Amino acid sequence: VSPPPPIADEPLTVNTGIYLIECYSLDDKAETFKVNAFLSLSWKDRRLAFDPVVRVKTYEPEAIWIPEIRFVNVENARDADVVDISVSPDGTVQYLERFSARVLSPLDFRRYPFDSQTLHIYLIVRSVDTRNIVLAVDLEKVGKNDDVFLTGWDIESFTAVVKPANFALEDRLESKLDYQLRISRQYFSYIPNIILPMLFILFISWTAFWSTSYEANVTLVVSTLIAHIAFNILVETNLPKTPYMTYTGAIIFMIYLFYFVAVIEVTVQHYLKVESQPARAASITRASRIAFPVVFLLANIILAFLFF
Amino acid sequence: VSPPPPIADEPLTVNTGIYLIECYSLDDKAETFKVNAFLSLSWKDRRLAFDPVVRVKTYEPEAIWIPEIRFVNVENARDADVVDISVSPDGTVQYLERFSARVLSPLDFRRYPFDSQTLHIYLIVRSVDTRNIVLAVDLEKVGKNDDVFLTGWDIESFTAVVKPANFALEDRLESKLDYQLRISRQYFSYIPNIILPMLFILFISWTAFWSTSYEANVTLVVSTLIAHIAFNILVETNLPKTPYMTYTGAIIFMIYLFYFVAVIEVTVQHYLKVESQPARAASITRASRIAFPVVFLLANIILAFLFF
Amino acid sequence: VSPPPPIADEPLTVNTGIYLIECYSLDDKAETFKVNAFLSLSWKDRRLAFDPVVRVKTYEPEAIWIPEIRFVNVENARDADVVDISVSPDGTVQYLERFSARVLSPLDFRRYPFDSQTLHIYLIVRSVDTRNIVLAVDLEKVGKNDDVFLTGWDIESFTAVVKPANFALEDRLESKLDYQLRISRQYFSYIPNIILPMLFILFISWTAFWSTSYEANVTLVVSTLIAHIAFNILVETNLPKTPYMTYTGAIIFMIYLFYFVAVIEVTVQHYLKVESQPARAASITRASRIAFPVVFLLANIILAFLFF
Amino acid sequence: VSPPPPIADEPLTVNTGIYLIECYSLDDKAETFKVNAFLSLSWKDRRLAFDPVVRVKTYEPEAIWIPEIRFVNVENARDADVVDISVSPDGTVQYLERFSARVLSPLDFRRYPFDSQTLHIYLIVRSVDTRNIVLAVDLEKVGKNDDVFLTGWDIESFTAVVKPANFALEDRLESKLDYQLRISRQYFSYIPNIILPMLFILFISWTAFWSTSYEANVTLVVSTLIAHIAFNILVETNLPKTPYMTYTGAIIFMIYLFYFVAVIEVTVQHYLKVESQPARAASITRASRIAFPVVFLLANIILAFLFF
Amino acid sequence: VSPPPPIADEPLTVNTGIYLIECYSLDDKAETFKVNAFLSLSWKDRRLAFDPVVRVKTYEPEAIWIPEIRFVNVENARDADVVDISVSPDGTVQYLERFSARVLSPLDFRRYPFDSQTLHIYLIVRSVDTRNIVLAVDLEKVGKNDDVFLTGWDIESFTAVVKPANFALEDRLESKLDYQLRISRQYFSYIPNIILPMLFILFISWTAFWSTSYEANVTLVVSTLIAHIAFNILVETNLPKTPYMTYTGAIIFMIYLFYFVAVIEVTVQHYLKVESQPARAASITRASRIAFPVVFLLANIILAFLFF
Repeated sequence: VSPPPPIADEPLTVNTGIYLIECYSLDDKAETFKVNAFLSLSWKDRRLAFDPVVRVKTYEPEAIWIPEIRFVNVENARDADVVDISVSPDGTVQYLERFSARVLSPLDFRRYPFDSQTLHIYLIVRSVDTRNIVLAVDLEKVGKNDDVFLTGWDIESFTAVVKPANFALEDRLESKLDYQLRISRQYFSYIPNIILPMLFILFISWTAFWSTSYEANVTLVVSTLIAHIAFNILVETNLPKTPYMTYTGAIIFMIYLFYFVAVIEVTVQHYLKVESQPARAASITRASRIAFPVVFLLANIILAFLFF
Repeated sequence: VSPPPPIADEPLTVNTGIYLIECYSLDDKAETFKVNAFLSLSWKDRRLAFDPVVRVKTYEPEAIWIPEIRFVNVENARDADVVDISVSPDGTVQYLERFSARVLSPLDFRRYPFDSQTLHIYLIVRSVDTRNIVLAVDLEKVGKNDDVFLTGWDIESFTAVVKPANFALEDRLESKLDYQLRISRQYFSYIPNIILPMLFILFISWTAFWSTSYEANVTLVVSTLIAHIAFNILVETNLPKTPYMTYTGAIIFMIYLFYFVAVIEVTVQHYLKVESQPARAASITRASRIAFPVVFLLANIILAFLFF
Repeated sequence: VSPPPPIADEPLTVNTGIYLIECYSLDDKAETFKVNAFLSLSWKDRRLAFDPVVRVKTYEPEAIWIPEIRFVNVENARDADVVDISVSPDGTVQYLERFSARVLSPLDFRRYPFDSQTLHIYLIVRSVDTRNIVLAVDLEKVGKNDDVFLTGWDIESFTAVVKPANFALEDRLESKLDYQLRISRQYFSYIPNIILPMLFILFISWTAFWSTSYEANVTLVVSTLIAHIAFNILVETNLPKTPYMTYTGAIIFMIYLFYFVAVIEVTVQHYLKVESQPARAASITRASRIAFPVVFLLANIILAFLFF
Repeated sequence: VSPPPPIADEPLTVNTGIYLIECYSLDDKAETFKVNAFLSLSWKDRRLAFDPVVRVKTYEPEAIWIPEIRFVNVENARDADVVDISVSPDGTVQYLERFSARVLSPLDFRRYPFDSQTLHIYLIVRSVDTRNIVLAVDLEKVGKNDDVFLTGWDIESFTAVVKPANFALEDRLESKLDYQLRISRQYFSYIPNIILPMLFILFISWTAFWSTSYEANVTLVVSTLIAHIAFNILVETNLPKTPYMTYTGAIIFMIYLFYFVAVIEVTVQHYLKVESQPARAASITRASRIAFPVVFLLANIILAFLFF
Repeated sequence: VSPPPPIADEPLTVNTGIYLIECYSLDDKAETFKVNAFLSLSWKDRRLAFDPVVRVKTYEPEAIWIPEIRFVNVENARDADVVDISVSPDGTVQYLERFSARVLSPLDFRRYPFDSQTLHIYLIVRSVDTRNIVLAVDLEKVGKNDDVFLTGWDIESFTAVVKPANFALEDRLESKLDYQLRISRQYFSYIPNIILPMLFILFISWTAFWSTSYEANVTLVVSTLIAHIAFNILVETNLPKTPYMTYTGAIIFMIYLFYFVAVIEVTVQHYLKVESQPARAASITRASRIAFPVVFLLANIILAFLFF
């Protein structure tokens, strides 16, 4: 079946939209999120006018020519299924189908608990006799209401824009259509799960500055280092790979450095106290009591400024 | 093959049911549970009357028109197989098939050991010449007897109701059918596996309030913190992702906070006892002995009230 | 192709069997074990008699009607392939095929190291003109010789019985065929891997009853608790989910309780010894030396009686 | 298409071979290794003689009859693709295809770092008019050159032999063909990764025999037990399931037993030294210094003899 | 459809290229990386000349003969889809398709944080009437712009060369085409995540050379060994299998050896200090203070020289 003949006044501007249904899978490490949503198309063509002698008409999927719409960014062609084709008697085709696919949106965990991500879908079509203006979207058919699913994100925006980019070959003048879904993580879940316990263990380490027993100080600091490594093991099963950097990955390095400095300070204090310099050891101890929380706050503020 | 012609008195009300067979897979993190069950349809159509010149008749799956029934919430179209079609001589079609699919029911682990979940299946059909009343269910063909499988849930209810909701496009007046399976976790397995050992380790930590040795107190409290983090590592392999909150996830935070407060109290007691205030240190120690279990019980009751 | 016409004396009793080849995959958590075995069918039909003017005849899989045999309990229809069809000149069809599928047998880890499981396969067929007696098995074509594979089980029995159970719809009088494979775990591998080291760590904890140093006692008991949690982490990667209970899962809880009681006893002994009651502390210590192994043996015997 | 007619002098002896390309996947726990290799067949048939009026001829895969060659041991039928069919003018067919499949070779980790395994492939064919002698292999077309891939094995032998074994039904006289690939692990990688650090931690434990401090001895031995359990956790992610036994799995049990005996010795020494028997305690301590390395060497030699 | 007839002057030299789109999956342990890219072909053939009585022409994928191009190194045949065929009126075919497949490039983690890898793609074609010169590449259609994806690599080179290698059978004179993509890891992410914390824990261990307390020294060194094993557990989830060797895997062994030597030195110092040799113990202690960092630097330089 060939596309309907044009009037040559303008290329066939097919209206398209995608109503999200279930963006269920979020493979952060694989940078692939899997969705099973619905896509709706509406375009003008010659059909049953029924002005003389209705309500709605429905043909078969293999009868009417449907424009070939494909996603640039998928592991494989979308697992789709034609749901409802409406040949409106005023004259148009309304083709609604249900597709499921992996979308291949590269997440960016530069600021992991407080990240704002943008899922991307790129639409392309082929040209047979004339170009296509598929990017014309009514912005009314798109949108998922909500569900409290394993996706703990809050949806901010669903902008859809025409972004003509350079193709792999660029043989034709085809322009892809951009669906950008900007979402924000609900970070409250992570404050008592990844952030607060780490600070608690760090403060347990710091409680070694109010003690004079070198052996108890060593127990506190090194057992706290072990506890922090174990808690990092616990946390990193939740975190993605992140082979570049992270805000919460630099706080962990800061905490490692602070354990190192705490060990150094405890050793220095004990060396001074054994070398018969109790006054200097006490001065260093009190300075550490004041300084370690202060330096930690300063480092956290500096890291927040660097990342945010 | 076209649907049988109607009398125009009422739309074709096809009776449907699903008899659960094996809801074997429960991917909590993926929020997908996989089932391989049977679906039965019964509807009126013209066929062999056999009033003159039986028992049962059976046609081929590709011969009789079967209504297109699809699931709203699946990763892919159900992997089905026609099992038995019965063209009853009194006149009807009884189409029983075996399908297997992922159902995409978002679990809700707000109260993980004591959760009551509701698995959801949505049914939709297409319209060719007249609407359909598929939601008419006899409620007799549905139901799985039981099996002591890896599913440790106790089935409470299997309500099936007609829930006309807004579709993605809502071009037609199609109404989906709701299958809701309300089940409850058997929580007894978790009391001696996730709950009691954590309390045992916490009480081991608290046994540091009956001691005067600061170094032994530090050993108890910090080694117990390490043990609690290791036990949390052990537990979280069983738990799902839960990127929002949890009842058992807030008890863990409470236990972390209690370890922090225990360390603070031990340090305060040692500081007072070294600063030549044994009376105040002993008073704080006895108050802690009384208070820590009491505050833990109060916090647990408050959390239970907040979550239940 | 239609089934061969009957004599109406008796329904077509097709003989069936399955010769196991490789039951390679055992997904205990998923409760699915994957096998790639052979199935053989033998039944009477009209064919080349060759009494006048052999040895064997072979037709094409798409030529002869083969009864539709399906498995009740599979994720998807078996990935089969026709291997050899023998139209014996005396008159019969011998259809041997190689199928691979997941079998969906729910394991039961109530007694994990010493469990005896029963893998189940259910066979069903469709009826076109007359019923079928597929359950008639010669019990001679079934059976795998052996292999020392990743399956560490010892095969006990391969009983095959006719078990007419209620179907999902029960429209026809079809009766399924039961293949039950009863196997037993070789538990010797687990005694030096899951059982003996746990007892060794527990006894290391108990060696704190032969000491008077409270701080060394705390080190022994709490570091042993940490070691036991780490060993439980090591073990549970081997174990399945078991969301209900386990014999080896209740021994772990008993060991947790014994660590708790050991900490309590050590704290009581130190409190008495500090409160100037060395005689009572020594009496409690000696009683603990005698009692802890005795109570552990009694608890283990009680648990064995409860589970076995 | 039917097989070419025979001369009845001998059955059609088709020459076969498989040239390994990428045996990339080695799922030790699943006992399945996945390979994507090439298979070549050569057999005599009537074709273009071209003695009057060449170089080579090529037909279509669906035109020439190719013998049905299947693998006994695969999860599913090989994912193959016809690559090159050469109808040599002297008269023969040379059919080379690229197949990828899981091979289902049960590994045997009785001696894990020093194991020598034998990957197995079984070939079977069907008979239509005459038997087949497929087992006739030239042994020249087989073989992979090499690659330094994730397979850290050194290939020893590629023996291919005719092994007529009892089939599942044995209706015909078909004989399978055996491809056995004997390979050996490069064990050097494991000496500094699984073996040497464990010995280092054990010796750290033994350094408690040169000390008189019971509390420091307890710290050494029990913290070393914790370290050994953590290192076992680290190692076992690399190791397969091994539900039967292992050489490196019995060394771990020996090390657990040695930690138990070390704790027992330390407790005995402290009990004697507290009970006012310093001479006996020192004698036991020196005997332990001499004996523990000696007994460990003896146990390792005994285990090596038992396993090798 | 047959390939277009040749002029016999030269074999059909089809120009080919692949424009990378998403090399998203990098299964280091499996040694398979999955890409969904575009491939473009351009070749001369007889078609619409349109010199008398254009712009572009497009046929159907099943109409024009397209050369059979296959990848030597894939798990399965590429999941491709024809995108755009351009029959240029000057006379040529430009066939652009989108394929997704696993590429089977064996990574080489001899120097894990600082590795430079070379992903390999091998192209082969079949011969029907004449040979092919597919290796003729314009080097202009290839190339991915960039994306900050889960791939943390920096692309260095995209060399494409003709590498005629020995085939599995080498029946024809076919020559494969080599696509080599040389990339380099961005190692900065790993310095504060795998390298610096390990050094921090090692230095914490070394702080035991500035102390005289044997029990505190044991606490430092053995608790630091536990911390290092836990951190190795944390790191190895990121690392691949590496069953041969590694630069970062030999630093870990060096650190294990240094913990062993630190324990030995502490034990020697305590033995000398107890055996009434404080001068020798102090001399060994100071020599260790100087030597351990020096020997560690020397060992690291030696390892870097050996690996780089």
